[PDB]
Amino acid sequence: GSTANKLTEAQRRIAELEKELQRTTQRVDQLSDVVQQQKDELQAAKDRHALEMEETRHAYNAVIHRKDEVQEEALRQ
Amino acid sequence: GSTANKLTEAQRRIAELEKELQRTTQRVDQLSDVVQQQKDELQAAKDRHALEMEETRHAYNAVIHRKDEVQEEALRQLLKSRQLMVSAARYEAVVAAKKLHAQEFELGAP
Repeated sequence: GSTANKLTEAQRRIAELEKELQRTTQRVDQLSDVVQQQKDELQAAKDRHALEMEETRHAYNAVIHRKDEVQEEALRQ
Repeated sequence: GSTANKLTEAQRRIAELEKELQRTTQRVDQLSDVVQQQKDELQAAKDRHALEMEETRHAYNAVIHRKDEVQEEALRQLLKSRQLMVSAARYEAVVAAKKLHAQEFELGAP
């Protein structure tokens, strides 16, 4: 085949490869976005659990303190 | 000439693109693997958090309940002890007031 014909075919293949590289690169960035969203969600869940655990511990400690005080006042009286 | 040179240039550009596509398609796969692992991780974490929260609440609650039980029984025993001291003092006061009044009355007999 002629050199010119080969060039036309090479130019077609370039255009085809560019399209496919664009498509695949677009998917990389979409997946990178999912990865970060998942990381944010995992931290958010950990933060929510820690907050619930801490609210519950403060409540327990307050109740123990309160019941000690009441008992103390009962025994002083 | 020019035609041949442009073909050589195009062949190089094809080789560059093919290698970039290979790398990009590998990155997609690496990211796809991360996405699935993070899904599994998220669920595992939610399950651990829920179990930990439930066990923690039950432990606090069992300790609070035992504290109420032990404290209330401490008062109940103290209050029973007081009721006994008082029922005995009250009986000892009738007994002594009766004895005193009988002695005073009797001393006055002929």
